[PDB]
Amino acid sequence: PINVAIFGSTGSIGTNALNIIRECNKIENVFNVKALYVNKSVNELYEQAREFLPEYLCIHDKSVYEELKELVKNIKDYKPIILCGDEGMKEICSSNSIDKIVIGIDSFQGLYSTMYAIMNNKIVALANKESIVSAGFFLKKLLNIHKNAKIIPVDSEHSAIFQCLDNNKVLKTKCLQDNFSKINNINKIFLCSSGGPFQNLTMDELKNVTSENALKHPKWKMGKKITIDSATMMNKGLEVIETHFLFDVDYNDIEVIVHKECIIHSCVEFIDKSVISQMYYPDMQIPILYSLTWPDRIKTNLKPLDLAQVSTLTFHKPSLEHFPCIKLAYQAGIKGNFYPTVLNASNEIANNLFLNNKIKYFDISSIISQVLESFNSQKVSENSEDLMKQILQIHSWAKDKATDIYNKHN
Amino acid sequence: PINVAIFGSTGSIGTNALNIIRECNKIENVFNVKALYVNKSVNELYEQAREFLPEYLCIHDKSVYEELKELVKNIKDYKPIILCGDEGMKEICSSNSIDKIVIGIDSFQGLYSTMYAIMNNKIVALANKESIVSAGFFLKKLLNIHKNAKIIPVDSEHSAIFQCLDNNKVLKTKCLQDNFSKINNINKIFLCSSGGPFQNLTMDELKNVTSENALKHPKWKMGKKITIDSATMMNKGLEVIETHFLFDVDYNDIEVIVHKECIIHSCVEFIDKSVISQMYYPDMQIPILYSLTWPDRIKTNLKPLDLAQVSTLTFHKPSLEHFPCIKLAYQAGIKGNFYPTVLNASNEIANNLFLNNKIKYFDISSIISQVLESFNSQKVSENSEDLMKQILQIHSWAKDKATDIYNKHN
Ligand SMILES: Cc1ccc([C@@H](CC(=O)N(C)O)CP(=O)(O)O)cc1
Ligand SMILES: Cc1ccc([C@@H](CC(=O)N(C)O)CP(=O)(O)O)cc1
Ligand SMILES: [Mn+2]
Ligand SMILES: [Mn+2]
Repeated sequence: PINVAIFGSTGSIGTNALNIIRECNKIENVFNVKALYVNKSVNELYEQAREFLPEYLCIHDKSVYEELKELVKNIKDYKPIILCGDEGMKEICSSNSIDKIVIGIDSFQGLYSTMYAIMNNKIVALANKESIVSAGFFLKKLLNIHKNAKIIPVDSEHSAIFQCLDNNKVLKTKCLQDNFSKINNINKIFLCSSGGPFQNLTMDELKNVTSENALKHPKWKMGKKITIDSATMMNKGLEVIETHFLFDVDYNDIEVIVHKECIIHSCVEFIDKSVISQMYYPDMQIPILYSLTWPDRIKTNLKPLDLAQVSTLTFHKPSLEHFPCIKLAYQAGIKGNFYPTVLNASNEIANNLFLNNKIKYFDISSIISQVLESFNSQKVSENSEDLMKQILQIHSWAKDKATDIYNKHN
Repeated sequence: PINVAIFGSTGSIGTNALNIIRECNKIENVFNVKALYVNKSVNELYEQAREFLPEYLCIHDKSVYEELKELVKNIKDYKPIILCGDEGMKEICSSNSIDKIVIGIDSFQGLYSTMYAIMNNKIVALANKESIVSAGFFLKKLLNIHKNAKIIPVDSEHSAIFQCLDNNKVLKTKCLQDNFSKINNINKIFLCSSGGPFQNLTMDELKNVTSENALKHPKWKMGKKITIDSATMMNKGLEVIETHFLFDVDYNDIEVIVHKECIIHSCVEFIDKSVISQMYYPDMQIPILYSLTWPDRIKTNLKPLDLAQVSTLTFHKPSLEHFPCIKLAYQAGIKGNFYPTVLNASNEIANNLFLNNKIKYFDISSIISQVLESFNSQKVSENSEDLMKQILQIHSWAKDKATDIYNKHN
């Protein structure tokens, strides 16, 4: 019986997690939902709570804390531990009654619970790629300290890559650990992408796209922020850096491939040149589930892939000209240092502006490119808490600088 | 270092095996070729011996054994143990200095070599599916007795499927053994086929196709017999049974899929419904190579898969009306008992007649169908030696029944 906590339980990853968990539990009782944690969604949490009845509830924003107790009151034969903020978050990570933590809080704020999940040597099922991109080297140092903690990727491409690996080797290492790719005989990664809605647009058509265009006909069901990143392929860029960090794969050996059917989720090339890939319908339930069952698999009632019906699969290289965010991610990644933290922060800002109709598509890459330009390598703090503050310092600087470039521009 | 013997070393899989070994040793000296064994190619063996300098040489035809000794005298700083016929074979199989045997021989002689390799607890890289199809029962019994013996599949679809498995699990069990499927969480198999050259033909065009038609559009570099089997899709049929036996997958759960680009070489659907696949250019070098390095992988100079250039992959179900051998194979296999030995032996005859323009395309399946129809289940021998005799008796009976049906035609 696997004891599980969900951070960001009402988010797209959270709901998907609870769903596959509920379906797998009907087949055979395998998961116990021990803890749910949301940012500010108290009605939604209350309804998850009545259904899954975990031991811990945790709302972050402490204003609506007393209100949550008000709703959960009205659930009979049930009284869970109710917490707030990072004190709840921490109490939860340290509970011995919990083994795996799904991190479905999905921006730089998710770093804290990831950090605390690792510090308590848990299995961390991680869907927050921003934290690996911003804090990769930090997480790597923290993992070297917490020897029994494990990051299991949930981001679907990285889960794919991870599922293409021989657990006989994986178990000799772990994600975010130097030498991972050598021990797994990995030569190269095909990092597949839906391409987003703008793949077939000309340069001129591209210049004009809006957030409304970007949000139309989602190939996956997801939040607004990553939908914009998919549109610019900043999502893929970030995932290039995430790949580098999770699997210690050089940037020369990560190739982005546009696969519009969303069936092959990514592929691994091994040192003999054999390639192994993972396929399924575009559904987040598989990668979430595998992160909770690894190194095993369990039965689901999910619809089986019908390859004949799907019939065709296609692959092409994205144009860096049309998708310059991809180039910027590689550049920042290759330069290393805190350039990735800057990439991610400036993008939080450019992303949201474009989503809110404040700038144009190419303004997104221009702003980001200028903030990267204006940053100078810093000496990397040896001390772990110094490194944290440094990362926050640079992240907050990068956001402010991006906002400044937008504000000074007509 | 990997200590390998090659049986049938001047043959197709033989020379392929030595080619990938030669290329891999140039990168990093990895394989020690311990024994070469040929039927009666004196000069070729001498030439391979000069290159790989194995400790054992063996030629089957005793008439050339003295000639061979004269030849190898001219290789400097070389004094191998030179043998002949089945005795040399068995002696090689008994050497503690040999870990893996590539079986590159067909017909009984190859089954005999397989048996002796297994009786000696070796790893057997088996590139001859007819023995699994026909003698599946016997091999399975044998592998139960010799617990440390392993069969590793070389047939490329089966290699692919094997490459798609988690060796953490594979190592708890082995191929051709009850429970392999349960232990590896395997739910279903996509068994990919090139489709051969007749996929788009109508029933009426099919009626009149010739062996000359069949031997066009060679997508892999292959011998005549398997090329005809590819055209009829009897190859895939046999391989369906091969899959049943190697991986303990029910026939209901093996789906033949026509994939004309020959990049995805087969796929495994696990019980969560996640699917894992192996891709590469159509080449027989990876599968041979993986059979020799499993559970590891080693570096090659093979041309990397360029997915963007490959660009498109296609999948459709084959029409059973057009390729009836497929149906016969499932029928024979599902019926079990010695029906697959009969299927295989009748096809041997049917295939060769069509190759030589003695019968038409639908006659192949017709002859085979009749032989299956005329065969009566026999109680299966408990005794390993009696079982082998049954298999041979039935195989000889079926060849003769098929010839007889052809003879009495018109
Ligand atoms: C609408 C939309 C479409 C697609 C995405 C992403 C989703 C993702 O990152 N997964 C599933 O792991 C895929 P991509 O960056 O290749 O376009 C997000 C939103
Ligand atoms: C010309 C030709 C083309 C293809 C084959 C076979 C080869 C095979 O079975 N491999 C390589 O494992 C593939 P299929 O039966 O799917 O057509 C044989 C001959
Ligand atoms: Mn992703
Ligand atoms: Mn094959």
